[PDB]
Amino acid sequence: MEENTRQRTENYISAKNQHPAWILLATRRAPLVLSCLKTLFEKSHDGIPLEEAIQSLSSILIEHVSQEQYDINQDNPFLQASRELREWIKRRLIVERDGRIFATDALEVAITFVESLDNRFMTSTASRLSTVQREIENLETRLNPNPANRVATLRRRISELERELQEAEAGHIEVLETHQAVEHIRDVYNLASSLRAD
Amino acid sequence: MEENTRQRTENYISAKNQHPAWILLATRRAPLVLSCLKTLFEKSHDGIPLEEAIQSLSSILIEHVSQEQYDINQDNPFLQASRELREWIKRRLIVERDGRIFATDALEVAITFVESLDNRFMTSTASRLSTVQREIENLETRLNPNPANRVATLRRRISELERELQEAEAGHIEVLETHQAVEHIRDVYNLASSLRADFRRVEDSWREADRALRQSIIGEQYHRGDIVERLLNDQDALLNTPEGRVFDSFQQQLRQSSELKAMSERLRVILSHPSASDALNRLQRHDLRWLVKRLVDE
DNA sequence: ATATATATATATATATATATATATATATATATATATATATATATATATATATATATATAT
DNA sequence: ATATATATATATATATATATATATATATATATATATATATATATATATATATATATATAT
Repeated sequence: MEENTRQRTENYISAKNQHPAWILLATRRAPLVLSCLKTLFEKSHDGIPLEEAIQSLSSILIEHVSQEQYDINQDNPFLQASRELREWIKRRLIVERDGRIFATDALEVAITFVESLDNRFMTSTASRLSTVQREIENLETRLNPNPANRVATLRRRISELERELQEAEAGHIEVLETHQAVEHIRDVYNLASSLRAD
Repeated sequence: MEENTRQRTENYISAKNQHPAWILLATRRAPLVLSCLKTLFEKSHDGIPLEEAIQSLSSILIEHVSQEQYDINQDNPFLQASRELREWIKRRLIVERDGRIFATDALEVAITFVESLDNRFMTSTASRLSTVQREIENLETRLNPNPANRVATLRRRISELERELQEAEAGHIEVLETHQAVEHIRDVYNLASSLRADFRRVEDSWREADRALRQSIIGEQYHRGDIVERLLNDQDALLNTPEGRVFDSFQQQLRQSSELKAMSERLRVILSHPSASDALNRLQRHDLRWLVKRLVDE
């Protein structure tokens, strides 16, 4: 839609003022908050019982008391956790239901951002340009409904598989080096761990 | 490495100060800048000739004088473009080479951020689960080198495909509903349109493994081994494995043109399907249409 | 063919005018922290009502 | 020939009153970033004149 060229600036001016992720990234405290939350949910994402969350957050805050650059104090770590773990809830980064906290989407996106700043896994890899190849093949063979084309493509595919089986039975095994196994494992992780994002 | 638990806060404190994206998002004018920049490159990612870029950005600035709350200049939008397109170069959002600007990775990530706030494409879907199912099937069959297991897997797979062929020769063929076609089209877009995301960081890695070489050739004011050891070897003197060795094997996939032609033709056919135009808007149906060409010519 | 005239272009000097880069000051706006005030929650002692359990008294 | 309906005593549940700590809300002061504006110099482009080298023509 051509009117997007004008609507887009309004959309962004609204987002930069409202969405929890962007507001969080804009503050002067974003790095500490993001590190704390990532550390909290990093080890096991199933929802976190509130008392265990308080324990973990209080333990983590102790390892940052030396950061006087943000006035981190020492009086009572547990009370400080009790305060800010709800300061975040009122900011809609985390939401507590059924006694457990969770990370709303407005934090899923933000953590997807900072962690992808420097050392994100490669997407421009041989594995991805094989996966899209095969997926394109499958989608094409599934959309066009002509049965003759379906039977022809199934015949060619099964004949190719027969060739592969004939060569495999002959002992012509071929396997990935480490150089390629690393890449394929990284790819299949970068696909699998995306299912949970929604 | 569990010392990451402490290293991480230092990493983030440094990143929030330096990395161009995270500096951009925190300014009081990020929305305007991102809306302009996206629009510039929205229609072509091959880079923009500088004069055409000036023209387009100057027209867009006029299109957004509705935000003249920031005193957007009404006198000479071409001069204002000359100023903004250079401010964005000294801030490392864009870089001009060979007379054409480009978007560095530090802007690729930032644009990936805002345009995923509101209405990002769905990931948790039927198609994604099917694709990871099959990929997990394929990767496992390729690691354990036992040939008996391989031949057994090929036999079971070919017998399973025999069922499908037998049922296809008959009239029990079935195809995707409208919504499932929409979903698979969206998924195969969300995979393919990510291949392009790393070129402008491979180049950054190479332009960083070179400085870390001439900063040692000049620090070795007394030594020769670290030069002859490289030059006598015909191997790439600027070799940078951590990204160079991945990207290179991807070239040994692109230059197998026989498969690329099949990919291009299949993409030609899919986009003609009735359901395509409902799953993807106009711009998406342009980018996804030109994939092979704009990959080879990048 | 080699060297000599006669155009043509090229290169440098000088000057005018415009735009950019740099540095700094100051203003303004914005975000964050602290100070103050008031309401809410938990704990303790005492009194009051209700329920539970036990003891004798009963037309079943 | 058996429990049933009652009073007695015990135990617990519920409400009142007060002390104490903590949370929420409001308002003020401070620091940070941005924007503009000022001031200066540099850099770039253009106009005119001069001097050099090159290119082409006629005679030798």
